[PDB]
Amino acid sequence: LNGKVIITCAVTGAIHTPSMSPYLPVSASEITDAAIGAAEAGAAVIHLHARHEGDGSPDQSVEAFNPILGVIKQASDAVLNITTGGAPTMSIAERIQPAQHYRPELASLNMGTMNFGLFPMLNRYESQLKHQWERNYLGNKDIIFRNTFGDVEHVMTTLGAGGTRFEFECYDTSHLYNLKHFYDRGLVKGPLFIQTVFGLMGGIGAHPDDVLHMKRTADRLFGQDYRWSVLGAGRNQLNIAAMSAAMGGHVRVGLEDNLWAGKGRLAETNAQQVRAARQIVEGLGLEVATPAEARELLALKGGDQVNF
Amino acid sequence: LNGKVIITCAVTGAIHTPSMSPYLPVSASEITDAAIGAAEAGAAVIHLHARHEGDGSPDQSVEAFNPILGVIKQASDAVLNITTGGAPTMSIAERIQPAQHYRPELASLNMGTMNFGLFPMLNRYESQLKHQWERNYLGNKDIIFRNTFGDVEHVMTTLGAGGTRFEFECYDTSHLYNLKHFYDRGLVKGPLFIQTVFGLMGGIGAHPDDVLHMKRTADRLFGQDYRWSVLGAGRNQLNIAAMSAAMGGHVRVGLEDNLWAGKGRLAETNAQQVRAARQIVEGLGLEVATPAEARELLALKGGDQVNF
Amino acid sequence: RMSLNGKVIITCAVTGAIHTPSMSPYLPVSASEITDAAIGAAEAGAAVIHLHARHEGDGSPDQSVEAFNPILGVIKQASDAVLNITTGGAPTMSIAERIQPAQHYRPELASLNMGTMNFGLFPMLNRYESQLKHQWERNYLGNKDIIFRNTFGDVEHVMTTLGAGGTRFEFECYDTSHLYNLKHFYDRGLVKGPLFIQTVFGLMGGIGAHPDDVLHMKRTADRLFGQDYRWSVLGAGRNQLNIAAMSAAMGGHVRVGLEDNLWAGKGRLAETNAQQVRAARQIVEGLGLEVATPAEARELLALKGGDQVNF
Amino acid sequence: MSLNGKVIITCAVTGAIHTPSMSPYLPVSASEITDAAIGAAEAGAAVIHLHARHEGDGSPDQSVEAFNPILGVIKQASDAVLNITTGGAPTMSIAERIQPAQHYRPELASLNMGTMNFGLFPMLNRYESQLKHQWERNYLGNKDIIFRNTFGDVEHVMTTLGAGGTRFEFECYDTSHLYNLKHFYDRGLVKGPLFIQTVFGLMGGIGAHPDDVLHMKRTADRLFGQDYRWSVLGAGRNQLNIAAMSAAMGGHVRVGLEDNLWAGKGRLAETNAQQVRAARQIVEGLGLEVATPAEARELLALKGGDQVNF
Ligand SMILES: CC(C)(COP(=O)(O)OP(=O)(O)OC[C@H]1O[C@@H](n2cnc3c(N)ncnc32)[C@H](O)[C@@H]1OP(=O)(O)O)[C@@H](O)C(=O)NCCC(=O)NCCS
Ligand SMILES: CC(C)(COP(=O)(O)OP(=O)(O)OC[C@H]1O[C@@H](n2cnc3c(N)ncnc32)[C@H](O)[C@@H]1OP(=O)(O)O)[C@@H](O)C(=O)NCCC(=O)NCCS
Ligand SMILES: [Zn+2]
Ligand SMILES: [Zn+2]
Ligand SMILES: [Zn+2]
Ligand SMILES: [Zn+2]
Repeated sequence: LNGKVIITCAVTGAIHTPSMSPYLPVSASEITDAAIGAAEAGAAVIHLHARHEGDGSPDQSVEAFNPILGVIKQASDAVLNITTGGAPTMSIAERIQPAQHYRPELASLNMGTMNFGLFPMLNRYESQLKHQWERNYLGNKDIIFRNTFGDVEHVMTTLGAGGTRFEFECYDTSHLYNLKHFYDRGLVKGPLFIQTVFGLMGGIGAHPDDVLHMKRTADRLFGQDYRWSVLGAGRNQLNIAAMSAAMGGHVRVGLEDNLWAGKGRLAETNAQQVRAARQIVEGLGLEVATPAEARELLALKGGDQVNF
Repeated sequence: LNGKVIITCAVTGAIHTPSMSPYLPVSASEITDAAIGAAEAGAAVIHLHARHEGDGSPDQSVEAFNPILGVIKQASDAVLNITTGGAPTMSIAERIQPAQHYRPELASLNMGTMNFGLFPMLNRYESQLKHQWERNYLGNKDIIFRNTFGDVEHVMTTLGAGGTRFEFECYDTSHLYNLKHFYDRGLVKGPLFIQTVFGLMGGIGAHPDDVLHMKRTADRLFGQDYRWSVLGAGRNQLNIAAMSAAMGGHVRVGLEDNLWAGKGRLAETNAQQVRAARQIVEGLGLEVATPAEARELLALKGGDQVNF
Repeated sequence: RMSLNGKVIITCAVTGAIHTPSMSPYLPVSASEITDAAIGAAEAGAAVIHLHARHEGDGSPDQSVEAFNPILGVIKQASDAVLNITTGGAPTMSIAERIQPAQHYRPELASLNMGTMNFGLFPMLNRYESQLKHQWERNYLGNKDIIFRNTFGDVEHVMTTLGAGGTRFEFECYDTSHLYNLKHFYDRGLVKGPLFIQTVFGLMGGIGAHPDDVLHMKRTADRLFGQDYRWSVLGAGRNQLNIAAMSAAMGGHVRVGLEDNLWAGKGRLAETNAQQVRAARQIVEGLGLEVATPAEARELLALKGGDQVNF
Repeated sequence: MSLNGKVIITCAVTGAIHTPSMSPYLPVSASEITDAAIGAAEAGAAVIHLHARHEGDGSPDQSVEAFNPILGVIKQASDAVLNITTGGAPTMSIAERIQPAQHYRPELASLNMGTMNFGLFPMLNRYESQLKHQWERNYLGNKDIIFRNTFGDVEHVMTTLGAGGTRFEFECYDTSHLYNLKHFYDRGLVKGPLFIQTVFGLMGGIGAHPDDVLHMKRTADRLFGQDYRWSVLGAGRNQLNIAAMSAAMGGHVRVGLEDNLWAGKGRLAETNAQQVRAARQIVEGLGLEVATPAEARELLALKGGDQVNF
């Protein structure tokens, strides 16, 4: 398993909105097409949100995932990673239900309460927004992404009972320290899949110093008992992916995180970003991990042990 | 102004509770004695909270500061820094009122929403808590210390109109990036008094790498247009103060931040921690800044241009 | 500006002086093997070729002026790549021997090593000692007392002597002190910006190849030189592509070549220098960046031009 | 646990880099050096780092005989650990440099971990006009000083001096010296706990920026883990800033006129003890305590002050 790089592809998310790009997957069949194409391009893990087909807004209901999860599983042995973040305005009670019902191999777990600033995107996109909800959502200066110590404890206990393991989303140093508290108490066992998230307004930035700081903090707190993945938001996506691959870590791409393929060019598919990451990985002389290798690296329960 | 180190003394705060130490100042006269003693020991800035005299709980009313501010000002020319943090469970609308009414030279300004974990303190102190409010407060696993982007913009505009400048409390990298957003928009003007806070549960830790990361980030984001202060929580108080003093920064001590004088000994006065910091500063060949020197370094309006 | 944003210079160091012929049949030795290696690497995308020469009989380092005569003109006739002539030679050599090729040929670019250091080749004994066919290889790799001499007076001498010929330098910095040494000379005005600073990772006697080492060298160069430098990196051995990727992702330039790394991948020796250039180019293009042309490298590095050399 | 919070102060009383014309307070004669050492120990320095000088012209003297009126005198007056240089002056050969530590078998000797340039000529801008001695001008003006410490040299010193029970203070002037030490440590030529001194601010070595300090510390942490004790040396005006960083980070500190001639703004340091007192004030201001010689011997695993050949 040495020299295997796990590519996670986050195909749609809840931060970008449909008016920002006609390539953002919205319908259930657009999301499954995107996931299947990304897995076939080399993504061992697919990170999934759902959306209302009517207006494209985030949909975190249990039923929203039924036409998504089984469809991808019939076509691909990729590891399906179900969000517990949903949209950052949502409550824990709403957010936990899909992963709780579907008992996936992986679920995201956001490790601290934070501001979430989407209003930067309002300068670029205000003129082309076709839905009022996009204007209100992106303009909201009071978004709080809630993940208290009690909330995280509750998600760890509830979802852990179903065999689900977590992608721990850490947006700044404090989230690694928060994770260390739960690790020391034994509420999660290794190996920890720790994803350091760079470049979001409200989180740490995407400077090389930020990347090395999160890596050296994770090394110190968890030593050998974790696997490192990175998420570089927006135009930082491939720079930070290349840093991680070169440093022994794993890589997240996807239109959830970055709508662009180059300067003034939108990415047309999730698979396209997977191919770019795979080109970097193979250029390093490394190899992209298969789903089976990702399951071994992350000690996952298996694609035949889920509730879909 | 070269080689002057500003010592801020935070005399009581809202995180420690009275059952933890008989030396924690509770009454107005205890708080004013503490402030005057700290300033005479060499603290140029006194950072102030108030408490209910009955049960010692945090009191962020305008009236609670009335027997405090004028008494200190009559005895000392120290810069009085009024909290806008209050207790981390409080709303912005409650927290803003003292600084809004009294128009101080300096007020704290917390730069991001974050978890605040006090339940660790339950390990050492649970057996000696005298008040039920202390059990409920310390045991609360769902504390959200709220400071959204809209919140912070509101405090900046409202208090800046009274001539108040801020001590920007930055508990992790994202808070420096948050501050950069407002600085770039012109909502606060330099020199920025940036206090990097280490070792709180919910914030960055107190490792030397954590200190350098915050310093390097502030240097890159703000260049020469800021003044750096550190707060090392608990047992980290003097180590981190010494790092800052040796690196051209400023220092915060006080029983708000650390109840201890050494292993197994409570600090009896705020002044005693000021004296320890002053011993480090003078050992380095530096000098402790006077209040007038702090006002020049921080571009403050003056101790007699306040509403008390 | 626009024409140079996102352009990554690939330097290819085709043979060097550290690896020895017994270590790989693909190490270029003869003048024509070296020119073939340089031309193929340039055609694969290397804008700069970094050059040493070797004795054709035993493959040992040859830093005579004559050794470069069948090399430089041949490559220039076939490629417009910038030719970077070593002033390092082998680390056992004196300044008086090392300076003569660049002094004579007046290249656009010459390496300039920025500090005296131990140079340990004995890490190569474990893998290679038994297969060494030449006694000179055994004596060289086993030498525990190699001093790679680059005193303050030496570096000043080389700066003055080669600078008079219009040659600009690739400043080879093997640890923090070499950046500080360069800052001393920059402050005295003995070299002018933009400084082409190459930070070298993983050599025994130099800094290692840990990611922290890379960031430390980058941060130090940023603080000392601000905007007035161009950053390149070199990772020894299996660190070569990892460190090239870090630099490309951070706004720097990259060096590959069999002078630095004999491998193409896991369990696979590199058959050509071009192969390593293609791997670096795949990383650069995967990032959405582009490989710089020789003309772009000349502009980025403020070089005198391929028509202004003595060959 | 009883050694928790103890900070070793080493005092380097004269060295070989500063020269007599730079300061009348730089110790030169044997009795000036012993007075300086005893005063520094009494101020709280648990280790004294020693060089000797020719009494006639003040130039570095690394002969065995030069230490004869020094080592026994200090030992009679103080139980401080005596650390004998094997660096001498940076122009000297290994064979000259090794002889005092080989003969006297000290508890501690310096061990410089890599070959490097040594730039003294910046000191000419400040001090050129007051230089009395021809040797001072030609030494400080020499742009070609190579402080030689090859891999072969270091191996030879480790083997020879280790046979006398001497343990080393590994002087690391840049990252590569830590990596060089890691090579010998992995080969078993030195055993822990390694006493690793990171030297900041010399021309030819790493600078004295806070980034340099944390970089050297995080490198030593990664390469040696728990099996080392950290000391710092900040050259010149960085002396107390870098000492304070180390004390606040769990390390130990070196002061002395070997490293810094100054006390403050335009004020020469009058004694070594004065710099020990400043370091001690920082240590005690942190709530830590200065280590005694016995505590330094335990922290550094030294053979004892009665196990030396003087
Ligand atoms: C560093 C050095 C000692 C390494 O020599 P080496 O032993 O041949 O090479 P490395 O150990 O670094 O890498 C080869 C190993 O990594 C593997 N490897 C190489 N490239 C790889 C890749 N892209 N992906 C995965 N593995 C790779 C090989 O399979 C081999 O594995 P093995 O050790 O299990 O057999 C030597 O190459 C060197 O000194 N280079 C610098 C020379 C120099 O100084 N040049 C001048 C600079 S100024
Ligand atoms: C580093 C070195 C070049 C400094 O030389 P220096 O000029 O005598 O000393 P510095 O410049 O560092 O400090 C003196 C200057 O800073 C000021 N200064 C020094 N200490 C100060 C202090 N504690 N507070 C305030 N100012 C101070 C002085 O007033 C003077 O200012 P000025 O330049 O405006 O006149 C030289 O002392 C040296 O090399 N020391 C190390 C020697 C050595 O190698 N030892 C063995 C190492 S293994
Ligand atoms: Zn998501
Ligand atoms: Zn407060
Ligand atoms: Zn070369
Ligand atoms: Zn010495």
